Amino acid sequence: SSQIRQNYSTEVEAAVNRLVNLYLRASYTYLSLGFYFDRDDVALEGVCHFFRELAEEKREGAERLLKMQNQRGGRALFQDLQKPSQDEWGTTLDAMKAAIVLEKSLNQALLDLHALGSAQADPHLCDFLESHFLDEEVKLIKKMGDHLTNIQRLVGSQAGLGEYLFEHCTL
Amino acid sequence: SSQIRQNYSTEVEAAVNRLVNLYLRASYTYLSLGFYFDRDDVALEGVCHFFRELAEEKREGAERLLKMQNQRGGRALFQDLQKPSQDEWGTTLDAMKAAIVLEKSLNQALLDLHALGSAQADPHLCDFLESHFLDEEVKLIKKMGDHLTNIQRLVGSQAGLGEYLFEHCTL
Amino acid sequence: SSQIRQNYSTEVEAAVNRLVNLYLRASYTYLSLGFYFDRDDVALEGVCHFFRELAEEKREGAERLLKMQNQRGGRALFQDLQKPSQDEWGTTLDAMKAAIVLEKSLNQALLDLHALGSAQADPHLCDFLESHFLDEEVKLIKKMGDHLTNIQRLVGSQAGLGEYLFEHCTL
Amino acid sequence: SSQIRQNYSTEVEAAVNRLVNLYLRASYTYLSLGFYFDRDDVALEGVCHFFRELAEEKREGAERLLKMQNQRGGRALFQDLQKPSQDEWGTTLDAMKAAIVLEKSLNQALLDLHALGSAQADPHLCDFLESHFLDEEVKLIKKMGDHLTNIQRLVGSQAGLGEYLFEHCTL
Repeated sequence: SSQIRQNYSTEVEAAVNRLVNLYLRASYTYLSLGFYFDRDDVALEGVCHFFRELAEEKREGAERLLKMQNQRGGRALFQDLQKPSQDEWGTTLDAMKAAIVLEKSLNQALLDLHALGSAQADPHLCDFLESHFLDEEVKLIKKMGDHLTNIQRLVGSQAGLGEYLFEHCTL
Repeated sequence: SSQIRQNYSTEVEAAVNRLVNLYLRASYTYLSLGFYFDRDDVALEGVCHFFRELAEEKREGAERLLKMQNQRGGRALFQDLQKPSQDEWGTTLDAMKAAIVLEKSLNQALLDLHALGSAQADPHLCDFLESHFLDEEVKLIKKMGDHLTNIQRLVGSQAGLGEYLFEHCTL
Repeated sequence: SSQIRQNYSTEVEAAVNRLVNLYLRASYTYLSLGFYFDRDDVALEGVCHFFRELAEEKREGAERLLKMQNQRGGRALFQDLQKPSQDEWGTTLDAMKAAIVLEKSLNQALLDLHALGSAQADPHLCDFLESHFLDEEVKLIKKMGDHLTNIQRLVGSQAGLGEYLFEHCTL
Repeated sequence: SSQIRQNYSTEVEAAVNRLVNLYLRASYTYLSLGFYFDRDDVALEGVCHFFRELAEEKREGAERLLKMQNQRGGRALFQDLQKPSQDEWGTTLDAMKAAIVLEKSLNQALLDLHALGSAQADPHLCDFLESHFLDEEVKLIKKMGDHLTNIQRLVGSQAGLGEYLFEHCTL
């Protein structure tokens, strides 16, 4: 029961529970990515740190959604967390491509829930996503795109390596 | 006259004036609640403080709306402030039930004005309410619901009292 | 591949991966317990905090095991995380009984892996568990047993309540 | 003579003296590695520092074992220290491969002495090795494996170099 629920549709409540699952699955995927890069035969500790930090950010996003579900009077429901899609993640370029696909999927789930909230005339839900999630995703996807371009630059060629070093070491 | 008004409907202007009245009436109701709990034959000073703080928060909400009305070029109009609905407020449980009814009514008035602003394509009004009022109301109603559950727990039974004390004194 | 693996059996490697699953499932169970107690119709915020802290401790235990798996040259493998066994957790007493069952199961899994490590003459694994997990579990189970006794004391009777308050408020 | 010896086998005493020899031989090997990298025709001062630090760590391990031998009432006996196996150590990759072989040999000698101590029911010896040597060796061998992977990455190819620089300079 709840004595607080007001203007909070059953459709939003259930979509919030699905989005918590998506963010906890993404956290799990980033935990697997992180520990893969800590393998002695892979040994890229900054790439491990990058993904382990993202694991923490996705768990915190799930926790914020769960706090909001209770603030609105909905009821958290948990489902199983699917294991990540790979057991080994390839090169840094493979891993960063998998990470941008994952973030694009989270961003589309946020936009779909925003559209539901707008259809349901739920401005608290719409502002919650705008304030705490939509720009976080735009900023992260921009960073990951910049990283993809620099990984390819570096692995690709002499001119690319040189251009990267000039930026990093002179400018 | 105004030389600043732009995209601000007469419908929103008048609804903002009505909402100022509602928030100043709510402030008045909480002033009455506060002083009732300060009576020597009632004597629950933390309950008096809880409501007197809410009186101040509702007056500040009215003042923010009035500042916004002038920022947009509308004209504040004041109406009489109806006296509160009761002269004596019963138990803490009665008073907290009356407070959650009052907040639900303020929250629905905010949602109604947001819907008007959206219909009028007034995004400054819609963001103003989202930023300064809708989450304040969700947070307060969640707190008041938590309080209702704990008041009933405590007044209700042995097991309830014990469970409350374990949470408060051990955890 | 690994060029570091030494004295680390495939049996231990696989049992470490199963134990990571058990600790991440326990973290998930405590996340569900935590948010249940944050419901407005339950509203025991110290009980929510108690379980949310335990969610964090169990995730950190899984992360320590995963770091160890890579330190030894084994390979992390993740499986799906089963959803928790309940969607609603009852009273504080129900929840604390479920938590002690969960910890007893983690403790027996630690003792089983210690016995495997001893059988495999793997003293690094055995000391790792002794140093970082076995006394943490004994201490937590002792605390949870103390809590069960005090919850029952408090919910049970006049004499019990009084005895608890004397300890908390005079001594 | 000793008036303190208790539960300390002649087999452990003699194996501790052999292990002191092994650790002082390893210190000697790392002193030779260090000064080879300080040659003007080799000139890799960070590699010289890496090995000179390991020379100091292995001498300190021998000193800890000798303190323990006297704490237990055994008698230190020293043997000649064989010169290191090479006079010149090749590339950084050659040297790091020689260092991981050396550490694996020290780790197996520790595991063999732990097994002797366990067979002799000498828990003080077994805990001494667990506490002060077995995890130090696991951690060092993990670091050396990470280093081998990064040396090969860097010397091997364009893509490898680029991937290393992205990790070091962007992440």
